[PDB]
Amino acid sequence: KRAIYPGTFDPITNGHIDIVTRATQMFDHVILAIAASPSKKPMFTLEERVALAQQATAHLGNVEVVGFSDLMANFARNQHATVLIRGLRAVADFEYEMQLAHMNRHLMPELESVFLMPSKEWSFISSSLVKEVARHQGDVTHFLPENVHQALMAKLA
Amino acid sequence: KRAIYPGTFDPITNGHIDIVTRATQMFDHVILAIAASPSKKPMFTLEERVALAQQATAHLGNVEVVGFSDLMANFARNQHATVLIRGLRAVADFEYEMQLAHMNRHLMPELESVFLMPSKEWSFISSSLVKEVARHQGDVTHFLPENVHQALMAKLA
Amino acid sequence: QKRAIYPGTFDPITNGHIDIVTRATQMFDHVILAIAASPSKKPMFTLEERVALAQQATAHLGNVEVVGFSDLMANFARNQHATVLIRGLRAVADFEYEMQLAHMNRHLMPELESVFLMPSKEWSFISSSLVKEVARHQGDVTHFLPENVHQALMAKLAV
Amino acid sequence: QKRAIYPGTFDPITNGHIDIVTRATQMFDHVILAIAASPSKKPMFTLEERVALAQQATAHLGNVEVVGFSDLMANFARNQHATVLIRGLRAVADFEYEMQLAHMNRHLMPELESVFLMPSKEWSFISSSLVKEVARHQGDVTHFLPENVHQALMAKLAV
Amino acid sequence: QKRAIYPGTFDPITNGHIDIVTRATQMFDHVILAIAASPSKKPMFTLEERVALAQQATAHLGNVEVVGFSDLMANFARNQHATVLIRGLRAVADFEYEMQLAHMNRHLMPELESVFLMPSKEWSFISSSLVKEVARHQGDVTHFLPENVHQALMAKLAV
Amino acid sequence: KRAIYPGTFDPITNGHIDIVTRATQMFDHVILAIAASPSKKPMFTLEERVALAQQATAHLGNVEVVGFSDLMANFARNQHATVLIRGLRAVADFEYEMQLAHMNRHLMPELESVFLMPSKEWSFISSSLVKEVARHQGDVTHFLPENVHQALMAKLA
Ligand SMILES: COc1ccccc1[C@H](N)CNc1cc(C)nc2nc(N[C@H](CC#N)c3cccc(Cl)c3)nn12
Ligand SMILES: COc1ccccc1[C@H](N)CNc1cc(C)nc2nc(N[C@H](CC#N)c3cccc(Cl)c3)nn12
Ligand SMILES: COc1ccccc1[C@H](N)CNc1cc(C)nc2nc(N[C@H](CC#N)c3cccc(Cl)c3)nn12
Ligand SMILES: COc1ccccc1[C@H](N)CNc1cc(C)nc2nc(N[C@H](CC#N)c3cccc(Cl)c3)nn12
Ligand SMILES: COc1ccccc1[C@H](N)CNc1cc(C)nc2nc(N[C@H](CC#N)c3cccc(Cl)c3)nn12
Ligand SMILES: COc1ccccc1[C@H](N)CNc1cc(C)nc2nc(N[C@H](CC#N)c3cccc(Cl)c3)nn12
Repeated sequence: KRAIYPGTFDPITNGHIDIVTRATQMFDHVILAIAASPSKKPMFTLEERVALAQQATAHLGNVEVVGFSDLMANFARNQHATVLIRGLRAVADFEYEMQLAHMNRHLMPELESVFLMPSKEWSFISSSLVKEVARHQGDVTHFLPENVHQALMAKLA
Repeated sequence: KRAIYPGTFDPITNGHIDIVTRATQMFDHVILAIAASPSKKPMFTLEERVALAQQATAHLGNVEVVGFSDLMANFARNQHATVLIRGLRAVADFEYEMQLAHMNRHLMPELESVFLMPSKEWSFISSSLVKEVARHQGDVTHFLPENVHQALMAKLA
Repeated sequence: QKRAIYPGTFDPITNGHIDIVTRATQMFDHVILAIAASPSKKPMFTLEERVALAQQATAHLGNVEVVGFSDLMANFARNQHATVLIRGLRAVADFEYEMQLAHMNRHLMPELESVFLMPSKEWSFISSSLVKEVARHQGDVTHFLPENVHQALMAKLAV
Repeated sequence: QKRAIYPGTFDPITNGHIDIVTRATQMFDHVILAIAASPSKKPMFTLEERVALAQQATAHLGNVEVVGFSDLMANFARNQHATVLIRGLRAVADFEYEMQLAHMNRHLMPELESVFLMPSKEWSFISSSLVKEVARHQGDVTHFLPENVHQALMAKLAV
Repeated sequence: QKRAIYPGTFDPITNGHIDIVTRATQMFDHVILAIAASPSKKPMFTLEERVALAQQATAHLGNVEVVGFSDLMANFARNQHATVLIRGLRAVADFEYEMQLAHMNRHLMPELESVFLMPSKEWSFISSSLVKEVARHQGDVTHFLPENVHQALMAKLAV
Repeated sequence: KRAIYPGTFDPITNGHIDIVTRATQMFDHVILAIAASPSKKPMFTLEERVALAQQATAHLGNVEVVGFSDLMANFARNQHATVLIRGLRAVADFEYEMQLAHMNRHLMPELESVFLMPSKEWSFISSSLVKEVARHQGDVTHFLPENVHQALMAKLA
């Protein structure tokens, strides 16, 4: 059983690590798929986000980190994944995820959308909040893998 | 009885067609009003959106398609419309629509805001989602009138 | 020509309901304020009391008729030759319930249109249930009710 | 190898539940459709009826077993050697309740994963409660139920 | 000088309530933890038990007094010379109910301010109702309760 | 007891006045803190927003208006404020405020986040809605202090 976990991951946080870790305990192979996501004008390049997520997930033996610009339902099919994973935190995410799941079902009905809820520890954070706290000299070491915190400090310096 | 259904309609989808069709069964005359909406930086010009909505609603004999840049409550008064129609899909739309309706009531208390819910078929789509799926080579023929799908493919080509 | 029903429990009818039915009278030639005879939740006021209160409170509106009903609200609309069913929307909890109700009514009677109206900001944070509970705890609810309803609620709570 | 439980009241099982359990069968080797013996709210159908209806309605799915349970759903998953607990998500009210349920199940059994599936748009606005109430008010609910459930609900309401 | 009331059913008081009342003690000179004598929903614990549990659980906080009340919470605040009414906010369902409650309390007592506090993430997914139901189904709830409450809940469920 | 009420206040509305007025009745000293907030690309400069909020709150003897670009939890500590006030209107605000409060608690656990609900009169407005209504020649005199309405008309002229 193969699952894909697609997202912008700009940068990957402990909330994303929590989700991908739970996914590795349920599936034989997990593809952590990083979208180029130019409409979000990311802080980190796609190559930087892939290297960061690779170093942050290296302790999980069945995780493969890749980048993509394709329609996520096509990319799942190309990874031979029958499950597409998304984390669920808040009501805003839930409404967006319902639209995304129904569209993905229309495009690839054999691809199952599965939702996981992160630890309470990460239920009130996002990459966007973390970046803004760090932009204002707020400490975010608790929310990010060590290598990601280093890269975020380096990018803002 | 005259109603106006104002929106960006960038582009008009089957969800909007569903709403305007239900409106034609309740009112003698429906004005489908397309806002120039420059703050949304639309994909299609106002002239293109009016021509698209005109061709998509031509089978409804009591629909008139017009463009506007005015305050929507003034534009309703100018069309001699006593009803302003808006579609309701999700919680996010509902909160926004509550603010819009209360402001419109403050500006024109004799203008009644009326809400319609689209078919379940269109309850998980928006113009923005459709455009992004199409931008990533995803098929959206099911969500749009034929002429609109043609124009969207032509614009992205 | 255009006929609409406005169904509910109205236990009792509040100024929020009056606001909704008044706006409906400006849009439709005839409005039937439809009172649920037997909701699953036992009402404080009997059907006869709820109908009498709603009639007195809407007597100034010439195109409203108050009628009791025990059937499917979609069947009641059809029997009343009403092609529009009106519901008021106040909050997110109302919205989710109204979405289920509207999609079900559409499956039952696809020719019946559900329309939603929003009440004044004045009545957007009240319900019949909140008003009854405040009055039971001896709180001032005069502002939220028609005069006759305020009289009936005081009399009911006194005994 | 991978085992999942899908717990609920299923009073009665609807096409929304069938949709969820069918999708779960495509992801897991074995799925236990787990029926709550004694919910706090008295069910319309007894446990024996709910189990018989769910069995007949899932008989075409080879890797589903229908089982009644009265314990903590997290304890039931562990006793069934299931490391995944499935729940369907339809609306915002479901989401808030499911968040409380999932965080509690994680405190009780941290090795048990809660997974969420979304049903077809066709079943996203129904519930067993809405379907029962529509049928009690003599409304057509055939579209929302497996054939055997539609037969059982008609028979129950007739008497 | 500044006095606040923190009203609720507290059936029983949880670590979520302790979190809220502790934060209130840091902001106000005197905090009255106000326990509802007769809620519409019958409590598991009697008023005497809920007051005794809340007193023992807040005994380390020097500026808290636990008091039972049966009146309008806005009237209770005024009689206690409290110009602030505290409520905890966890989720969207709490938010909608609290909005209705705050606007009503403002109509009843405009000089009374409603303030909202958010509990720790640790207690953001629990309620007294969830905790009681988990304990009734023999689940471990020790982490969510003060020691004395955990003792009282075990004793109540044993008989 | 000292409280801070931080925000963009672009411009300050009657909803914000309502909140700061309620805060003055609970605390000995209230600091109304205006964030430079460049990510929101404000309509008014920080200096203009401070002068507007100063004139609009001059009748409240225990209000001090200041500007800031710092992390709001640090700025609260620097004002010797132990309470950070935020207004709550809708579900969208509530979810955002929950994330903000939990992050502020992580950064400054001794700083208490307190929420106030505005009058029903202001529960359906925002600075953004008011500006857009005014941009479309809609009258917004009811929603703003007199001096703010003058400055908004002057800026759009
Ligand atoms: C409910 O979703 C909405 C609602 C309103 C507007 C836009 C959206 C979506 N963000 C639109 N994008 C969709 C929709 C669907 C169904 N399939 C999609 N495939 C992609 N692929 C891109 C690849 C790149 N670069 C992408 C971008 C960001 C994140 C991801 Cl995980 C993937 N985007 N995409
Ligand atoms: C709840 O609404 C919010 C909340 C926060 C920020 C902004 C808004 C609104 N989008 C602000 N715009 C408002 C508010 C009101 C009351 N009347 C308005 N009349 C118009 N007319 C323009 C005409 C053009 N071009 C327009 C633009 C897009 C769509 C439409 Cl239908 C109309 N805009 N407009
Ligand atoms: C979204 O609604 C839910 C969700 C979950 C459970 C139950 C419900 C509904 N209250 C179930 N009842 C429905 C659904 C539908 C589609 N049509 C209905 N027609 C009636 N008619 C009765 C007549 C009487 N006495 C009634 C009862 C109370 C209020 C009214 Cl306005 C009308 N009830 N009814
Ligand atoms: C978020 O949930 C809330 C929120 C507020 C109050 C009550 C609840 C829950 N309904 C309380 N019950 C919980 C919570 C947890 C964590 N584990 C549970 N295991 C069970 N097992 C029973 C077995 C029986 N008969 C049951 C009852 C009804 C439905 C099901 Cl699927 C299972 N109940 N139960
Ligand atoms: C938004 O609230 C709703 C919405 C719908 C229905 C009912 C309610 C409320 N529970 C109705 N009750 C209200 C409203 C108001 C404004 N003031 C009130 N004062 C009280 N006092 C009693 C005293 C006793 N025993 C009480 C009961 C339970 C909990 C508490 Cl904290 C206090 N109740 N009460
Ligand atoms: C839930 O919050 C989210 C969620 C997603 C993305 C972004 C955010 C926040 N807007 C991120 N900003 C945060 C978070 C935190 C915890 N502390 C912060 N301190 C500041 N200071 C700036 C100073 C300036 N100029 C500011 C900007 C606008 C308004 C204010 Cl009141 C303050 N910003 N800031």
